[PDB]
This record gives sequence, structure tokens and C-alpha cells, in this order.
Amino acid sequence: NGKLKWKFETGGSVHSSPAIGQDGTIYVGSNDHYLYAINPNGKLKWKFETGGSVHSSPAIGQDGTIYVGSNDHYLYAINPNGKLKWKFETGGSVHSSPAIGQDGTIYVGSNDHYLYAINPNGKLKWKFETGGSVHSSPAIGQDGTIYVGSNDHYLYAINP
Amino acid sequence: NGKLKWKFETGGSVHSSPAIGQDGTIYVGSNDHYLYAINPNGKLKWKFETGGSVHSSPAIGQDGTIYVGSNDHYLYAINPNGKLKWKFETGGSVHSSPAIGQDGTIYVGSNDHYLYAINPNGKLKWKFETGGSVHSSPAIGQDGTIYVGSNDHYLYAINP
Repeated sequence: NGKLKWKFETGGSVHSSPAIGQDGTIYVGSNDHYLYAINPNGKLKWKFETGGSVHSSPAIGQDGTIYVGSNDHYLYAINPNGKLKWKFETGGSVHSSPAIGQDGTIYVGSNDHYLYAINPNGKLKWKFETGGSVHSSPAIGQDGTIYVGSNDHYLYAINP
Repeated sequence: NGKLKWKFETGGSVHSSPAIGQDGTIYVGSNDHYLYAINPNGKLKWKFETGGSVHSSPAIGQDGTIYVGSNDHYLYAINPNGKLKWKFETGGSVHSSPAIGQDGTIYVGSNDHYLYAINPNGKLKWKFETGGSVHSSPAIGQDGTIYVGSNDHYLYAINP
């Protein structure tokens, strides 16, 4: 009906877009450098501290892993219990929101002008160099093509 | 394997995130005030000119309608052929990316501090006022709850 259910106060602006897990958990980043996990009733499950503002929006893997980028140049992979799985350091701020492929590959852009393809274990698959910062979030076609925009005015289409 | 298929040149930075239609068409906005529809082979299907930069990420309805916001304060609804279905004016720039409810309701935030709920026909269902600009893109829970963040440091949960 448009009536407020609840509101959860974070330490800074919430520009990240919330993701909903399989168990109804809500994951969202905040300007206060934290990735929040909130129960459906409005109470905090846990919060993970990164080095910088978390403007990227979280993605949830098939195994429940939460993937999100941060202003500290890292792409974070966090287990549903709030413990860190691995973190991949890029060359610039990761404001792009990660996308997960059919084989589990994590795609995300970074301020370092690169689009990163990362294995689920945390190892680099490949990185494509664009002309400018990649703040757009990648999309994956049915054939596996990765589409993402870049600051160099181009929308890219890249093989798996 | 990370190889370039093609790159479509827009007139400005591409911070919007691409959306993929049922037929494979790729939709993305650009800083040049245009919303682009591109065939999977890299050729331009059509483009729609808005009043300001299209940083919002487009969403695709069940009937094929493409919804996207623009810097000109409008939320646009465009037919799959590139013609305007309707446009809804908010108080400020619409950088939030729209979400589509189970009943067809389109939810999106705006710079004017409001989260908008708009019927598929283009009329206002309701608008929820937050304490700051809503650049976060809303998510829709299993029970219809709409989750979105705001500039006022809060993550909002709002009933349908």
C-alpha cells in the first residue's frame, strides 16, 4: 500500500542497490564502507567492513556467496555467515556491480579502465582494457557474451 | 576468452548498465542523452533521445516495454520499436534503475527524495518520501516488499 515497513540506519548514504538472497536476506552497501546483511524483519544479520565506500551492488552466487565491489579497489567475495572468502584487488575503485556467468565466472568493471573476469576461487581469468573507467555493470547474454559500458563512450561486447 | 566481438560508439560516457531483451536486443543508456537498442551483431536497431544523460539502467517488462530514467527528471516507457509509450515526470533526475513488480508496477527512485510506484498505464500509484535523493535501484522481495536505499543513510523496506 506504500506504507513503511521498516528503515535500517547505516553510517552513510546508501547508493548501492539491494540484493535479495535465497533465504530472504537483504544485502546492500553503504557510504560508510560496510556491506550490510539485514533480516526480512529489519534486524541486522551482520555487516562486513571494507576499506572504502561500497557503492557497487551485491551479486549472489548459486552457492550463496555474496560478491560486491568497494571504493578500496577490491572485489569482495563473502560467505553468507559474514566471513570473507576472498578479495581481488583491481587498479581502481570498483563501483561496477558484479555479474555471474553460467560457469560461475564473476565479471565486474573497475575505475582502472578494465573489465575483470575472475574465477570463483579468486584467480584472474582475463581482464579486458577499455579506454575509460568501467562503472557500468556487465550483462551476460544467453550465448555467454558479456556486455558492459565504459567511460570511453563505447558499449562493449566481449567473448567469454 | 576475453576477445572483442564489437564496440558500439555512443556520443558520451556509458555508465548505464546494459539490459538484454527476450530476442537478444541489448538496451543501454549513454551520457549523450540517448537510450540505445542494439542488435547482437553490433548494428543499431534504434535510439531514443531524452532531455538529459541516461545513467539509469533499463528494465524490460513482460510485454517488451523498456523502462529507464533520465537526467531530465523523467521515467521513460518505450515500445520495443523505439516509440514513446509514456513518460512520467519526477521532481529531480532519475538515476535509479527501475524495478518491475509482479503485477506490472514500475518502481524507481529519483533525486527529489521520493521512491515512485507507477502503474503500467503511466499513472502514479504512490510515492514514498525519504530524507534524501534515491539513487539506489529498488529490489522486490518474495512477499512484494520493495527495498531501496536513500541518501539519508537509510535502507527502506516499503509494502507493495
